[PDB]
Amino acid sequence: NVAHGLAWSYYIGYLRLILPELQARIRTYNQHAVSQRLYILLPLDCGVPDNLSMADPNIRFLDKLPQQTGDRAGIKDRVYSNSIYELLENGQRAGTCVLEYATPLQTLFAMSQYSQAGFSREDRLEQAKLFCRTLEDILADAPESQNNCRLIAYQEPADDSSFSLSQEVLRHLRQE
Amino acid sequence: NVAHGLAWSYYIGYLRLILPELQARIRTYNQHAVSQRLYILLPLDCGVPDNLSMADPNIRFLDKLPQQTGDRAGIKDRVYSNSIYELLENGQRAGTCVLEYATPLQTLFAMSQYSQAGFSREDRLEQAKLFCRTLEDILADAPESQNNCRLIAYQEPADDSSFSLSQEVLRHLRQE
Ligand SMILES: Nc1ncnc2c1ncn2[C@@H]1CO[C@@H]2COP(=O)(O)O[C@H]3[C@@H](F)[C@H](n4cnc5c(N)ncnc54)O[C@@H]3COP(=O)(O)O[C@@H]12
Repeated sequence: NVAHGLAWSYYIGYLRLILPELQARIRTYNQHAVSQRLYILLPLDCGVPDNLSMADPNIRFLDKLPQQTGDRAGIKDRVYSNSIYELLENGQRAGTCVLEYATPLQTLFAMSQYSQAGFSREDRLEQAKLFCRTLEDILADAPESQNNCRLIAYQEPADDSSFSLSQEVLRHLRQE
Repeated sequence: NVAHGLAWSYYIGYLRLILPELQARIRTYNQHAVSQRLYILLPLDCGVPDNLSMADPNIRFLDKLPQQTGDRAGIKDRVYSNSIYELLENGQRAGTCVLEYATPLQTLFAMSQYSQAGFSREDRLEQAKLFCRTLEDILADAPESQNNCRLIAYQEPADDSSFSLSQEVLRHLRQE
């Protein structure tokens, strides 16, 4: 259950800090049509690209929100930055949102390939699921998240078939 | 053993990324007398101040290294920033170094106060120790760390006595 600690790390060290300030940052970008939620991609195979635009071409980087800074554990002005993306469908802009992967999923992946970490390659999916499950239970009950955060969890068919990440996101964008 | 996953998170998500670039950033500050190692504070009571200068007055913030940026998990130009500190002894500058706490120690602290986290307040010290131990074993064997990183682990007397954080750091600064 290494996923449990990472989910709490993700909430304590990131989400509870940035989400309360997030609407304010989005408002500052819109004035001076981005959606009001942070959308978090949670691929359960724990493949996390660093370049989101390479994962789907229909996902197109737009801009950065205004940075958030804070003094953190001895680091003056530690920077929390977030990227705005446009989602294309048949060459049309179907939506705009703050979009990112959940980074700790890379930690699950890396631990699985490092011998000293003692993490089996086979357990990625299970830990990924536990991570998503733990994170969900945290955010459900979390004050910091009020209708400002959306988890997108998905398992790719993995060469069984075609998959659209942009359609996956657009679904949640539309369900609201 | 939640500490185990955090130590690997700390290495995978931070240290292995920033340490290879660290000498280059310090060289860029010195030209254009900061020590060549990143010094990581590891208080075992898991108290981590956000303002290091408030933990000891003899620790005095100086400046920031040049930022490091990279595309990370869908975030364009995620910023890794580090602070330079001066260490005073009897009103003299005794040293200058890149200094910070290890943030995950705050996650151990926060988990311990959150009911849903299932982490006893009593286990902080043990998890802190396991974190330091795991991190040590990782960095010992880690390519990314070649004489660029130093762990400072300490247990305060906790009202038994006087403690000097700045002297604690100066000791390691001098042992080299
Ligand atoms: N620049 C930094 N300076 C000082 N410390 C740093 C810095 N970067 C990471 N660290 C910590 C040291 O390694 C630990 C694990 O790193 P992680 O990326 O794998 O998971 C993180 C990550 F997912 C997420 N997160 C936190 N901040 C951001 C962010 N700005 N942008 C997007 N995501 C973020 O929250 C998690 C935990 O956050 P931390 O508690 O701070 O511990 C970190």
